[PDB]
Amino acid sequence: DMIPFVDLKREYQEIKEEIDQAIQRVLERGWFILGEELEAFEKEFSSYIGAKYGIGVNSGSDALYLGVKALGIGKGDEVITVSHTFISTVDAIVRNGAKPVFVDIDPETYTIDVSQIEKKITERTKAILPVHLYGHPADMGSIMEIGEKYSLFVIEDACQAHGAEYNGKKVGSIGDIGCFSFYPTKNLGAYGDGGIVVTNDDELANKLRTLRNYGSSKKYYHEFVGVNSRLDEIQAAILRVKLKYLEEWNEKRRNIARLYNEFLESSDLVTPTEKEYAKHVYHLYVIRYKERDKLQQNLLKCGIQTQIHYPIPMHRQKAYLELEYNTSLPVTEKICNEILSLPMHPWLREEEIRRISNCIGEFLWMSN
Amino acid sequence: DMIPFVDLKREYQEIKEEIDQAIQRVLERGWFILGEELEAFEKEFSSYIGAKYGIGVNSGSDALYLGVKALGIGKGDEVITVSHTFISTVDAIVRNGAKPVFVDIDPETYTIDVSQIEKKITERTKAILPVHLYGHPADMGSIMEIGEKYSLFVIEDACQAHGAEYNGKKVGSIGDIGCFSFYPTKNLGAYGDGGIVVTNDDELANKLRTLRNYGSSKKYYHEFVGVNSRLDEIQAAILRVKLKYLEEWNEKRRNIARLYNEFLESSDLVTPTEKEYAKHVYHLYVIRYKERDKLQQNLLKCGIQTQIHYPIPMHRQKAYLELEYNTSLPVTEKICNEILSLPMHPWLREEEIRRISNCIGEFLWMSN
Ligand SMILES: [Ca+2]
Repeated sequence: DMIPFVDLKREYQEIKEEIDQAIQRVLERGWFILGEELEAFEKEFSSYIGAKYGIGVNSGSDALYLGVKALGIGKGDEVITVSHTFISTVDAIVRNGAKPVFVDIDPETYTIDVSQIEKKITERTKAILPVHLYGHPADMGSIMEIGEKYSLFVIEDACQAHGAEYNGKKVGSIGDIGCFSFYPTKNLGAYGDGGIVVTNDDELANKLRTLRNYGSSKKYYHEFVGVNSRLDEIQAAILRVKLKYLEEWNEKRRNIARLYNEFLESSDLVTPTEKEYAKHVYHLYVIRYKERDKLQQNLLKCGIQTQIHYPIPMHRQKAYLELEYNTSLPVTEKICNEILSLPMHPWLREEEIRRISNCIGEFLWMSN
Repeated sequence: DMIPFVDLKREYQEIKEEIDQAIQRVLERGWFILGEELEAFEKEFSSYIGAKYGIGVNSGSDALYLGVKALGIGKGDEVITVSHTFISTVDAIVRNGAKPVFVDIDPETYTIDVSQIEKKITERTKAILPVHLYGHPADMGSIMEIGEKYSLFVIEDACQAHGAEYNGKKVGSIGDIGCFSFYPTKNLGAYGDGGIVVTNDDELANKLRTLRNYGSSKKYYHEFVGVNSRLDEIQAAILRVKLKYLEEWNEKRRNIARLYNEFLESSDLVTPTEKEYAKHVYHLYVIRYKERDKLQQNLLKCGIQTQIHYPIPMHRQKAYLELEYNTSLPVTEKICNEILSLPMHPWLREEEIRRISNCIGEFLWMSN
């Protein structure tokens, strides 16, 4: 009777026969690492995004970390990014020995405020790392203008944005590299950890294939210090099945967002925006409210689970307090106190959306 | 007609029903990350080794890397280890900012020469990292005496040695931590990447669980810069099945080694040794021969696949030539030119070992 924030059981039941067939093929072949399923998924996913090359890795975290590393970013370099993002966006910078320089967000889109990027550029800047947060693209026209003018790499964190578009172009295909997660709750999810880097640069693609394979480019050789970060054959096989459903499942998410907007736009809750330049894929459906703690408790009393993405922004996290530059991010700090994520996934039932709307309506009545 | 180096298809067919049931349980549960299969596998595997705690991670490479990190080893520190080992043993040290200090091997066991450790200790030394190479234990009594005398951590690289014993104690249970790989060809192999750290220290176990989970100990917090390095529920479930067979499969490997020794000990090939203190589990069956490349070519003509573990020792790799590694390790340098790994896995037939023997005998005739 509780409405959980996610329920991956529903997905498996919808595609059980195709998933079981894919897994069985890999077990029968006895080839689990760096095989034909991974090569085919890399080709299929890169073709879907409109990039020449795909390089499957163990996680979105590693896609970002290895992408920063392959671009030669490290000690003495700066990367401009947001504080309003998941951990791994900033760890990708710090683990390479570079330093983040934070920019505030646009309060409408929850993405990097492109009017505040240029004032952060120094002689040490090497890249801009925009985040397509919640499934909405960052304003990539302004970001690419700045990257061209200042000769900076553009690294897209598309981990929440599989299939999102900026002026009709798939996010992840615009910057030098695009990074995605296949964590199981992502819009395209594996049944374990996974991720990918996409690029049009063959030399960068080759460097990423060496780095992910213990820093070995040919059998017996160790050209530089690398990692073990590979997308398993079994997960690649699962992802080839699910990729064929991704456009359908994103349309389901967008239809749920349309229904929530019908019930909530008129309400005191600030509903998420889709800009004219955007195709939003609603990895998360995020509202803002002055009393979001009171609203979260009331939704739970109605049997509805919610989450916050994320209540402590990265510039306030213990991991970074000593190493980070001094920064002022008033919009990020205010937003993180006001946001709440409502249930959002392709398998939410009619009985769920109207029930969530009715709970919010009754709450706002009793509050006013 | 070919005798391949490993046969993962034959493994799967032996335990297919149990494996398929384990995978189906995980898919039906819809819980893929940090679940009950991982918790149960960690308890089962740590109990098997004789350690209090198990921390499943994505790879042996990460078990070593995170183990070094959790012990506080980093910039300004030295770790004494071997050059005759896999890449990831040494990358674990360098990725943390510490410097490896190499010592030579014993030509009989291919493991660290314990008589050469003490002279390399400095004020910077924090640990010794012995490797239980090919499934034979290092001389752990000597290593633990040096660790006690000089107050050094001992980190066991047990990635090739699941179930091996040193004076009746399982390797991995002796040092401060034990690190294992579940790469598919290991004696206990997953169907994708996996690994584990074992330890008796509850504080170290807790730090490892934080580091592997994006450096997050509790929801919404990032206390430390960490990684995403987790053993997937599906792989934990598979490994719980295979762990019940590990002792039986290691006994099959030991019986194959006994048969190779009968055919080859009196031959010009140097056969592997088991010291009185050792239970060798033969992850690899490694011989020495003066013209091992010509032997490898002739075995391939007979349809027999062989491998070399490893022809370029770590002190001669490009990754660590670029830092000043003019280290002089004459045993390592000689045996890397002479070693060859013969087929070794639990499914080889006695008459396949006779075919391999016949090919070697005909080659030795034609060479002499
Ligand atoms: Ca993995």
